[PDB]
Amino acid sequence: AHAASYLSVGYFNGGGDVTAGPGGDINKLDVTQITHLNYSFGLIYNDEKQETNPALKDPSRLHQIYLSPKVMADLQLLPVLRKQNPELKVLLSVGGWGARGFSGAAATAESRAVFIRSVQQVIKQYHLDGIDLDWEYPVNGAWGLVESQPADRANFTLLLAELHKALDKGKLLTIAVGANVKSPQEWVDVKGIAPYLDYINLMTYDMAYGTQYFNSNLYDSKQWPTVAAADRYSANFVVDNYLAAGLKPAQLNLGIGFYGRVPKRATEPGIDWDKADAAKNPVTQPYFTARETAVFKAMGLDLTKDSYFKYNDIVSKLLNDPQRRFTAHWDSDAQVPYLTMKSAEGKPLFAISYENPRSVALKADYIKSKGLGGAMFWEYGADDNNRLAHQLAESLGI
Ligand SMILES: CC(=O)N[C@@H]1[C@@H](O)[C@H](O)[C@@H](CO)O[C@H]1O
Repeated sequence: AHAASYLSVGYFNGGGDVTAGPGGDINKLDVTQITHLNYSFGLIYNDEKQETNPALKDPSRLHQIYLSPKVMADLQLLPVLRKQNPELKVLLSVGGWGARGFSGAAATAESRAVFIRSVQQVIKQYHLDGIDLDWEYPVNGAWGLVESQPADRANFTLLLAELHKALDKGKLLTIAVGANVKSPQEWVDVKGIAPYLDYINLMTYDMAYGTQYFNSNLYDSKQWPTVAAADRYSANFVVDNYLAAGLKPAQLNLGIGFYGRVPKRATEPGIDWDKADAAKNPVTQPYFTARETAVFKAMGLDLTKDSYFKYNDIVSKLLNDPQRRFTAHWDSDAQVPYLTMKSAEGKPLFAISYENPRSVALKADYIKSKGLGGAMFWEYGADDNNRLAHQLAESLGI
């Protein structure tokens, strides 16, 4: 008798991000194409000894949220964005890759209460519709990138319960969660936290690591297979792993990457840790030479440091490379595009996978058939004239 109604939740890197670099121009976003904007990022004042941002080390503000000058300035624009789209909801996302402070903020009644008061204060001062927590990651700490402890799982749940209690009726509380199968298994009590959250944003991307070629494939590739089992990921695999853990699909948004990654397999040996003497018997080897790495370096991507390539830069620099060095392809099983570059020997070398309008629309179709609540994407500043967001809006009937 009636139609479904899907979210499209766009993260926007306004303040700067560890992996994605300096913040974008908020004025370039077409906010009519999204249901929700997660302005990223608020950071957390913290006492982690390895924190290298001196502002966050201010002990008088421990456990509070820090908003940089750009963040403050960008948030002053919300009245203009809301006139542009009076349906739009705007949240602040706190955290992000490499962001410290969650483990300590979560750790005691007193720390949780300071954090929650700071969340309430920020919501009221900037008139936000809610808060998104992007803790990467409870328990695991992204393998030591931020502080962590096993009490993180239970503490997160408590933080979220207390936060849900404190938040005005009508305000949104959401989180982003990782792709890794240990996230729902071990790091985050997804069933326990489900009742406190309006929706959950699945980071179904950043898969182009270890022995895997694709960054955000929907299903596994067969033409370009991942070799080590522990690296074998797809957006669908991740979704299924969260579903097995007891979440209802309508509470989930499928995260979509408006970017690509050069897989680490191109430049670093791929280790299968289930093998005998794993570090000396890599199961994949690097297929880029100085010739391929120099091309990326010349484009401002230093592959010894980062593999991140914005969609708009994929378009302008790779697809539209004047020297025609990159050839576009479609992986039929993974349901995403990828590029190859020609080796000196004449062989296609897998350079990068990403998302284009076709693949975004296929992920939308998957959202509709799997019965997910919507899409989320990282991140709006990387779109090309708002085309991928527009696609999503069209495909989801936003
Ligand atoms: C190096 C680091 O701090 N973080 C992780 C890595 O350890 C992880 O195993 C991989 C997923 O396969 O994702 C990176 O973004």
